[PDB]
Amino acid sequence: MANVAVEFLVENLMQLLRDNVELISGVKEAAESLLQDLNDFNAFLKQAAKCHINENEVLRELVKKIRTVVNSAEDAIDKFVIEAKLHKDKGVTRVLDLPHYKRVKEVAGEIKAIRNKVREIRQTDAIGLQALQDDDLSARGSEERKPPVVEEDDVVGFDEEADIVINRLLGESNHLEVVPVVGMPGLGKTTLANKIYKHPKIGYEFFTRIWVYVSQSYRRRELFLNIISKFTRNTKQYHGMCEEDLADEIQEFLGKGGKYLVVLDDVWSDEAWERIKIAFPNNNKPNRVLLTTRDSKVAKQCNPIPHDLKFLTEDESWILLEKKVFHKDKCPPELVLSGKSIAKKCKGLPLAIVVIAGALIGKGKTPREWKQVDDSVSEHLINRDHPENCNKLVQMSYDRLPYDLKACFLYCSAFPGGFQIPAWKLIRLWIAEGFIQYKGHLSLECKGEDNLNDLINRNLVMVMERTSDGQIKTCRLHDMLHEFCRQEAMKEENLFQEIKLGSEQYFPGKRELSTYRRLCIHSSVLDFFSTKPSAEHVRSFLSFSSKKIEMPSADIPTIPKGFPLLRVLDVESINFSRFSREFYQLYHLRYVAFSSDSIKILPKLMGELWNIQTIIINTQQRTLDIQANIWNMERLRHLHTNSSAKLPVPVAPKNSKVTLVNQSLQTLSTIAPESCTEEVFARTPNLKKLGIRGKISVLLDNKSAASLKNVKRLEYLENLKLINDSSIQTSKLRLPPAYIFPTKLRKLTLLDTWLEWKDMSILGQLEHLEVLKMKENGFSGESWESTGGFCSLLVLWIERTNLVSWKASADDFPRLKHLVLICCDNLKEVPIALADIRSFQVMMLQNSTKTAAISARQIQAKKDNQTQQGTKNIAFKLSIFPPDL
Amino acid sequence: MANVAVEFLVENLMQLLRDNVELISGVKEAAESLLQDLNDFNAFLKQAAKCHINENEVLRELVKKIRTVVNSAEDAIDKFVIEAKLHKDKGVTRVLDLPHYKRVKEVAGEIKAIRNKVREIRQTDAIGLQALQDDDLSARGSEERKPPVVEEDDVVGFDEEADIVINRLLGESNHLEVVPVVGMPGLGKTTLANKIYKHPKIGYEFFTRIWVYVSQSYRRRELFLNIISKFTRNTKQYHGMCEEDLADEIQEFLGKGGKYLVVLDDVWSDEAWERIKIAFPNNNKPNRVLLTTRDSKVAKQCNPIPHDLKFLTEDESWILLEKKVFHKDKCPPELVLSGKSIAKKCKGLPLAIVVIAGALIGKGKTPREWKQVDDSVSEHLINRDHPENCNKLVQMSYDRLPYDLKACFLYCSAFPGGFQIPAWKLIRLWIAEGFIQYKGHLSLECKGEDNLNDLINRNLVMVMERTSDGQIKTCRLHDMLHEFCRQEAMKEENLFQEIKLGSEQYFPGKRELSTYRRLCIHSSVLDFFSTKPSAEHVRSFLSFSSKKIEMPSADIPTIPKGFPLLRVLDVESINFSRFSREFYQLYHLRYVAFSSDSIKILPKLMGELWNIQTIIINTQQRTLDIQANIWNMERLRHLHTNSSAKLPVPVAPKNSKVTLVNQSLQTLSTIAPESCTEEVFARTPNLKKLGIRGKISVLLDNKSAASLKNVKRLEYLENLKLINDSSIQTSKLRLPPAYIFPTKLRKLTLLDTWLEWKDMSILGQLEHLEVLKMKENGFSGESWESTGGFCSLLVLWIERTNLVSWKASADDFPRLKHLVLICCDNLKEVPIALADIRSFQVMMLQNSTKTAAISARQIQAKKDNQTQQGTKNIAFKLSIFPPDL
Ligand SMILES: O=P(O)(O)O[C@H]1[C@H](OP(=O)(O)O)[C@@H](OP(=O)(O)O)[C@H](OP(=O)(O)O)[C@@H](OP(=O)(O)O)[C@H]1OP(=O)(O)O
Ligand SMILES: O=P(O)(O)O[C@H]1[C@H](OP(=O)(O)O)[C@H](OP(=O)(O)O)[C@@H](OP(=O)(O)O)[C@@H](OP(=O)(O)O)[C@H]1OP(=O)(O)O
Ligand SMILES: Nc1ncnc2c1ncn2[C@@H]1O[C@H](COP(=O)(O)OP(=O)(O)O)[C@@H](O)[C@H]1O
Ligand SMILES: Nc1ncnc2c1ncn2[C@@H]1O[C@H](COP(=O)(O)OP(=O)(O)O)[C@@H](O)[C@H]1O
Repeated sequence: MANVAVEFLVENLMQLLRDNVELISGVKEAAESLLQDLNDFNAFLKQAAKCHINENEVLRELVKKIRTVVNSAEDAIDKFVIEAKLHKDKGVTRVLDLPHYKRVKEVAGEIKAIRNKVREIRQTDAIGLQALQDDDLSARGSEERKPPVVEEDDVVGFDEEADIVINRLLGESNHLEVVPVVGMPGLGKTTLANKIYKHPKIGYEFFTRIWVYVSQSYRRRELFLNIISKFTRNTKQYHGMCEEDLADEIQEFLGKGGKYLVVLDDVWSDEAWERIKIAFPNNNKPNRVLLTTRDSKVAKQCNPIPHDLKFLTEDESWILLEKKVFHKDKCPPELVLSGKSIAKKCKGLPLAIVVIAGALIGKGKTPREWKQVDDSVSEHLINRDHPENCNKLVQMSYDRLPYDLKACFLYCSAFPGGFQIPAWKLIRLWIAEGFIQYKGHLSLECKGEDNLNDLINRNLVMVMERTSDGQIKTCRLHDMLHEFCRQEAMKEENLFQEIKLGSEQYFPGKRELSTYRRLCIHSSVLDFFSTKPSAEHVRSFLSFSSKKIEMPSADIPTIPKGFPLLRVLDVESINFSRFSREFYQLYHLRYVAFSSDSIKILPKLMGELWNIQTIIINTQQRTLDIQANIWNMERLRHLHTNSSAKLPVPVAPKNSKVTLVNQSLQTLSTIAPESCTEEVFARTPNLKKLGIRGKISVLLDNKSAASLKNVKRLEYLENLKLINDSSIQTSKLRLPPAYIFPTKLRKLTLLDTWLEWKDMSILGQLEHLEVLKMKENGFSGESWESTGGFCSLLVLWIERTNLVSWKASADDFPRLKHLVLICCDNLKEVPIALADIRSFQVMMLQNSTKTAAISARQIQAKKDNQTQQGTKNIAFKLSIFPPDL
Repeated sequence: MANVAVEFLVENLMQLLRDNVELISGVKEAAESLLQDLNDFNAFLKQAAKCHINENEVLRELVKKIRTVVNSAEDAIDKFVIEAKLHKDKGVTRVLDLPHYKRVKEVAGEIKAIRNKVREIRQTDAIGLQALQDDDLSARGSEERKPPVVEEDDVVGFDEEADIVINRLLGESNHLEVVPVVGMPGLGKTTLANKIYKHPKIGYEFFTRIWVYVSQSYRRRELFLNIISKFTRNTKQYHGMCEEDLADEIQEFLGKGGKYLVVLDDVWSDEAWERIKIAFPNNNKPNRVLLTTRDSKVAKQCNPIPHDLKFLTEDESWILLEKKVFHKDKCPPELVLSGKSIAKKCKGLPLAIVVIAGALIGKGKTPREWKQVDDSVSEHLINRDHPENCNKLVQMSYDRLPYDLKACFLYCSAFPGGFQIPAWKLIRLWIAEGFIQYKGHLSLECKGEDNLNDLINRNLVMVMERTSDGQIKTCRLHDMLHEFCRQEAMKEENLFQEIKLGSEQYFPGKRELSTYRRLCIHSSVLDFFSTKPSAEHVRSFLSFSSKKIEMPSADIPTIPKGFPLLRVLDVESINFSRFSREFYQLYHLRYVAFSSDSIKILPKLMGELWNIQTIIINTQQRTLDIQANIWNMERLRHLHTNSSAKLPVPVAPKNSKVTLVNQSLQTLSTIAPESCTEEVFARTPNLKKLGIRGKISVLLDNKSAASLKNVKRLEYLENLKLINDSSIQTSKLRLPPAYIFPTKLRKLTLLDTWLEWKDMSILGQLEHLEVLKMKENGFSGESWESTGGFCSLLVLWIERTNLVSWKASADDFPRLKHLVLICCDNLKEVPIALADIRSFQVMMLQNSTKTAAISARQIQAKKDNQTQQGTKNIAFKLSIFPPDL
């Protein structure tokens, strides 16, 4: 949406005027005129949005070029910014900088010419929104949206198919056979396969089960390395060996554990099936492979009897439609006729039903809205076979999105098709792109989380993973939606442009690269960098892939020189040996995601960049000394990393009344314990997620800075993580008193701490703690005797525990909702008083005593006894990794 | 041919028995058996070759499988060799190393099985040996072949096309037009193009001429950088510059220099011409482009008036065939009819005639052979349009070719098609693969050179550049011959397999890679080495790329582990930052060519590989401190490098009477002057080409080490090179007396020497020195006055000198034949006395004073009159750089 570009430019310009007079001292007047012009123009574009846009070209034509002048203004302004910073770099003390001052005055001439263009647009019409103001549509206030829990998990109308498939199971023993699930895109084949994968009979029958995603772009070795990843924790040996050895190892592993089931998802071509088939052992067992394909021919090749997936019936369609649109609540009678007509117009395609349900929830719940929806659906679903029917339906749903949401939804298409998107990264990207601007009380990250939740509610986005707490973790757009938004962003809005090379094609030339605004590459990135391409007007660079790629020491400086006006640099997949000096002249940089293996120091020159918000660094080093003055990059909102970052010692300038208090800071992922000192904590009042990695005993020790005591200061802290790297137990560690911890702390993690279970009472005292995950022998002992305290705790996560005996009362864990038991060989059995608690529903048993599993059956049995009685306690489901237990 | 494999196995086994008994001590008996049976198999194969194996099916089978046992015996014996050396590495001092001695003895059980399998078959060979020997053919001795000096430079019946083309040019001035050239493959279009590109009228009209090859698989940036390299020295900067901006610079450079002609060679597809035409400015000047293509459609697109090439007429065919077959000599009358009939049967295709001439040369000069050839060609040329007729003709020529030479043509195909093969590299490959076996007294390299000259004489291999002295420098296979050689070597004899991948295709799997003998990769290789491949029966790896590809720091150890039985490792085009341990365990290594940029120290462990002949290192460093005890690698025959290497100080073992005197050694290309010491020269008695790089002063200084004196010891030296890197003229340098230089010295080169033109008398005193090349101010001064001495000098080459006055008499340069005056911008004129030298044939004057060029034309006119005066004077040719002179 044009408003997004105009607003971003406006915000940048006001920030530039406020923060730095010198940068804009030269052209302050034209800049301010541009700022006022942009404000009024944004008002104009809003008025235009009020009237039908997709219908009238003339309103669109008036809109057209407002952006181009804005884009030119944005460009010219950025060019000026970099030029003036380069002037500073020269450090010329001359009053009249005879060299390059004329050039910067000519840049000021470009700025003035852009001012004249915007003035010309205002001249063509004093506003141009007279006709627009004449007609106003869709007048209404803004209401709230609700965070979604897992809803309508049950699949409407596909249970019979689940039973049919589960009947194909054990059709013939001692054999490997493939079951082809054939259906049109979005018909629910993947959902049906997922259902079959979670079915209790399937889980009980086959000891080992695997989920495998065979995209259209699968990569055999990557596919095999994943399958090997599940079975064995350490994969160092298998990395170095050939794909055929990988297949042989997979075959051995599958043969080890009795019988097995594997689901190959979205097998596009028969050849891929053939190539992948070699991994699975034909070990004379009743093993089965579930295959989800959209092509009939490939399904027939896999097996002459393909299980055709059937359409939903009208009753099923209406049930699904009302469930989706109204969630738990049922449909009001007055809307039932309209909803039934809409569902009957879906012909039984679940995706159509879900998309129209999203459209309905977006529009409202009035009879007129439903009548309009029914009319539009009838209009846009005359035909049946054409896949463009779903595109038209998606268009219908999309047009009703809020403008800011539309920009995020499109910016989702940019991530590779079929690639699961980290939610946190996606949020931080939007904040960098300026899509999301501070509104109301919610902080930007919170607003972005709300945006993603709304999109999930609309059914636009799918959730692939959910954290323990239930929050979304990884999102992937559906393929049809991904294609629709890809086309939209690439053509209609030119939000981003993607270079994907066919074999015969070649990289677009410099002239074409000049037009693109944002760049996303998923083909070979290295071949692109070999071309030495140059674009002055690419501000966003994105490359997402599974395989990590090195940067040849000759191609390193390609990026900063190729693009000098970068904001978003997402090169996480690209491994960098070092950084050229040209990187330290990307002043318009907001986001930096890069991976390195040798980088040990973050250099000082990184400090000079000022607009950066996020920083993500993957390095194999066990230490990452940060020498850049983070205390000066005021906009800094995150410093992510996985090493033991050692923050620089804060030092207030001897002759400054500026306090280096970065009020914007939110995260410090894995800073080193030595840095957990009073000053750094004092400098980050609003910190909201801390984590440490290194010698935790330094925190706990008195001699060092009493770091765990200093942690009391972060009044707002809500996520703590202690990681102990020392593989040597030099002594025992005793936590501090419960009052030292930040009051709001809601999520805590302990890894390799080896704490004494007598301290668990300390964590019990915490009032708000809601997610306690201790892993890698976080707490070491043999007898745990819970002493209550965890009033608010909702989930408990134990892994690699050497605990022999645990004793609990129903009062000890009142709110607990889910329990995870991993590598708990020592523990004999799980206290029954935990079975008493109603909240506790789901628990996972892995690598634990079979007696513990029988007592877990007893726990589920008490919950099932409540079920049989009808007494109301939250329903209970059991997961045990080894079925034998 | 099978004899080649058997002979190589026999030689390697004999060498293993002689040198190292411990490696063979385990299976000495099976080794000696194998040796005997292999000798008998070699004799049997020779006898079968005497007969026509193809004629009889029984024979085909009898020859078949003798090779398989030999290949099987090689694999087992090599595996034992490496395993036993690994045992030595273990250093298990136990009398019975029962653990893992039974593994190496498992390999030994394979060995013994093989020995028994050979004794079988030897028995099967015993039967029928008499039946084979009952028949024989082609009973004749071997005669001498002679060196291939340039001949038949003129092109038969093609001056009509040349004049037509030169007429087509200059049609429309102030405009840029491209003239198509069309015709079937091998029709001579490139020959005509090169003829035109050298015609004096062309060399007079257009100042700027450029010749460019456009393969089937060209790469635009590569050729643009090369085109720029013509006008300016360096290309490394533009390596950081985009293809389109490269094109802009090319256009500027080319437009600055008056008019221009450019020849694009072998254009295949329209898209390529479209993409490439950009660099040429249509700057409103009379400029032309000459493109050669085999397709009519591309030619028509480039211009509606393509120039069809004409077939050679029967008289033209006969004259060409006679010139090729009989060289300068005329045809004997008795063979005239057969020759005319054969030429008539070639239908005027120059390539067919050329290959037929090669075949006739191979057969001999008897009427029976000519009648047989006439019959055969009549047989194989009933059709005209079928391209396979030329394939049949080359097969006919090939059949008569000695198997040593036959092993080439097929190994020649390994180099990427269209690649310019460095002759020296090709010969050292030959030697390393073992295709050239000791037969007589000529040094191996000499035998290779004669093989290559014979290949050229039969016309199978076309030469591209000759060194100054005329010895070949760079050759290639013709396209038709290349496809014929590639198909044949891959299918019939399985000499090697190319891995190059097509679209929607995959790298062959480990099963396929188990049946390969040699790997040639000419396309993406980093992709191949990211597959983590594996093969045990691959002995050779060839990668003749275009760009220098780095090796990712994580993907380095793929080659040593992918192939542990390597001999030839030609990875010159792959930049390695370091070497893995698994590389040092490679023991079957003869040839090792590789590049680098940061490698400063050759590792010590690299000196353990006992079996290496060649070594090539294109390290960018200025210094390459060698620490491998080259003195210990008894088969070392070359140590090529480009930086200034520092050979380890020799130390005769304290307790061994074994002298570390290498007598195979031939070259120490670029050792450091510090390492031109007495001992380093005692240890290389048969050294035959030495070069130095560094501060030449330390040599010419007698206080440090009388090093240019020590050069006196190398009684056989025949190529010296003194390269000075010190850019600071600290002092003047004085050559030692002429009696110090080795007597046979036939080539000398001096760069940055800054010697006083007075010393030139010393170089005059040398009696055999035949080619003197002084580049980048070899001698410093302004007045040179010849005093004689250069009795045998044949080529004089001066580049980048400040010589002003040159004075000489005709008696100072009696034998001179070639004179090159490059970048002599201060010289005034050249002594006209040179006009009197009979041998003086060719002189080239580049970028020099116009007065010198006037004197050059005076010399040219004088020699014209001399030849006109009835004297049997050889033809003279004058090359002057700028057309105005
Ligand atoms: O053909 P090359 O193998 O490349 O070597 C010859 C020359 O030695 P010779 O004249 O005795 O053959 C130099 O020796 P090397 O460097 O190969 O050891 C070489 O020097 P540079 O490659 O460093 O330049 C030179 O190179 P170039 O062809 O570029 O002049 C080249 O000269 P010629 O081929 O004319 O003899
Ligand atoms: O398994 P991981 O991918 O490594 O993620 C877990 C954790 O997952 P859960 O929230 O589901 O327990 C969080 O991952 P995200 O959802 O943020 O992607 C995050 O920890 P927080 O919840 O505290 O943010 C992360 O971070 P870290 O590696 O710093 O602990 C932590 O990793 P671990 O599994 O290694 O603990
Ligand atoms: N019976 C069903 N109930 C709910 N959603 C369904 C059903 N069948 C298909 N779907 C669709 O599947 C989505 C989630 O599964 P998904 O992986 O997208 O499968 P598919 O795209 O094959 O339908 C739902 O949001 C909905 O759009
Ligand atoms: N009169 C001639 N005209 C053309 N080619 C000739 C002639 N005499 C000999 N030849 C040889 O025949 C071949 C002509 O085809 P060639 O130039 O190899 O193929 P292409 O033109 O496709 O590159 C060359 O080897 C050339 O030297």
